[PDB]
Amino acid sequence: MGPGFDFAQAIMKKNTVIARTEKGEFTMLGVYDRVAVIPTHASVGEIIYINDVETRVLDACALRDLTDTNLEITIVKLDRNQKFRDIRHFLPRCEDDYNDAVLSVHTSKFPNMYIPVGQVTNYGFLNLGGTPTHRILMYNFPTRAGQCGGVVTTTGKVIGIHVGGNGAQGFAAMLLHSYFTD
Ligand SMILES: CCS(=O)(=O)N1CCC(C(=O)O)CC1
Repeated sequence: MGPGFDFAQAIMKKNTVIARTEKGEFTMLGVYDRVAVIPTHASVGEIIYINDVETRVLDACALRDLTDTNLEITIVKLDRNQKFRDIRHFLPRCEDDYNDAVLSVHTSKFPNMYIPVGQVTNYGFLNLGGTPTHRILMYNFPTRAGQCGGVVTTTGKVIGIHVGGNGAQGFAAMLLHSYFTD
């Protein structure tokens, strides 16, 4: 509808796949080469389905901060025959607050879904499903089951992936440039 939705669509159309684990179907963001991200509660194993194709997992790392606190991000390297467009230059370098974000989802249940979530707070600590979690972003939208893995963008920046909600607020794990150096 406007330039926020423009940037979100550009990310969805080239840098997302549908990931399926034994815990469900997730929006999955491809970042560069064969490297993608998914919420850690997806419980990625040795095999994952990517757009309904059986795919070997070459590596999966559940990220934690240097206090050994959950970040709710798993970085997955896929045995895929095709690379992602490199979008690492759209990742923030530091923790921050944002205005006018969009949450974008693409699954069998919710194809081509875009939600203007408005202002995003650097919330920090969250007890997420009983697990102490850091680097949480919060937005005042009543997000629902089916949206985990959704991509949070502003114009020009990919800032997080949706990991949970409390019925009135939604929560995303931050993406930082430093997670994807090589
Ligand atoms: C109003 C422009 S924008 O922020 O939506 N956007 C800039 C270039 C983006 C890209 O390189 O993919 C997609 C479009």
